[PDB]
Amino acid sequence: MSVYPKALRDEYIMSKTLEVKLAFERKTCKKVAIKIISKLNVETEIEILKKLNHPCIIKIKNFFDAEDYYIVLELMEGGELFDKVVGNKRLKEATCKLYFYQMLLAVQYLHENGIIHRDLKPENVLLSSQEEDCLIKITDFGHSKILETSLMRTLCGTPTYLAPEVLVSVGTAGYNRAVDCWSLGVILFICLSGYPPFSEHRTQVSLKDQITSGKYNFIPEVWAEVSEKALDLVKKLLVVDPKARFTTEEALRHPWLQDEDMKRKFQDLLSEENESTALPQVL
Ligand SMILES: C/C(=N\O)c1ccc(O)cc1O
Repeated sequence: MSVYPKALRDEYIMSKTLEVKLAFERKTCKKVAIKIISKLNVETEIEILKKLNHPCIIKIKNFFDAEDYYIVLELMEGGELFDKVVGNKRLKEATCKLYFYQMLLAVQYLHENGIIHRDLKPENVLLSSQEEDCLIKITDFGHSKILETSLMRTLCGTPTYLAPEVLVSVGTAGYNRAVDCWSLGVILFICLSGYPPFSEHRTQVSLKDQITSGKYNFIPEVWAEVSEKALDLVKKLLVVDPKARFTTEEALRHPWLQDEDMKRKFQDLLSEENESTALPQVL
C-alpha cells in the first residue's frame, strides 16, 4: 500500500472510510473527517473555505500538503443527502423544506460573498445526524468560482476595436450565480418526488434537449402527494432564462418557505449545536 504523512499522524489517529476517512484529533479525542485528494486548485478551495463562516457551509479544521492533499473537516454523522433520495426514496415535504431552507441560506451567503459553488448535488449536501430533523452543510468547493471582471475594464475604453460578441455578452454578464439556483431546483425536484426531472430513462428526447427546453418529466401520480406551493417554487427555479430564474432571495420570500414551525425547528437545531461552544456574555 502506502503510509499517511508524519505531520498528519502527529495530530490524528486515522480510522475507517467515510476519498473521506474518520479520524480522531489526538488533542481532544474528538471525531473528525479527513478528505484525501490525489496529487494546486485545492489551495483556492482551502482559501475559500477558510474565509467562509456559515452554519450551513462545511468548515475546514486543518490542512496537510504532502504526497497527496489531506483536508481535515467537521464530521457529519448523517452522511450524504444522496443516501436519503437514492433508488426512488423520497423525503416527507416538511423534511424537504427544512433541508432546502438551509441550502438556500448557505447559497445566499455564498452569493453575498461573491462565491458560486457550481457543483450543487445531493452528494455535496451533508447531514449533521442520523435524525430526520438535523442541520445540513454544503461541501465540495472544488468547482467553485470567485465572482472587477475583464469585461468592466474592457467597457471602460472606446469600443472602436471591440468585437460584437463582447458587446452582446453585456446583456447576460453577472448572472453566473444563477447556475446554483438551477441546481437547487433539481435537488428540490428530486427530494420532493424521489425522481430526477431530466434523465435518459424511458424517453426519446436527449438529456441536453430536455434541459435547454426546460421540459422536465412531470409524473402526476408522484406529485399529487406534494403541495402546489412546493411545485410552484420548483417551476420558478427550473426557468431556462437565467435572468428570469428565481434568485436565493426570491426563493427565500416564496410562500412555501413562509413556515414559522420549520424556521423555529432550524433555530432550535442551531442553538443545540452552539450549546457546547457558547461563552458567557455581557448582560
Ligand atoms: C466532511 C465530509 N465531506 O466533506 C464527509 C464526507 C462523508 C461523510 O459521510 C461525512 C462527512 O463529514
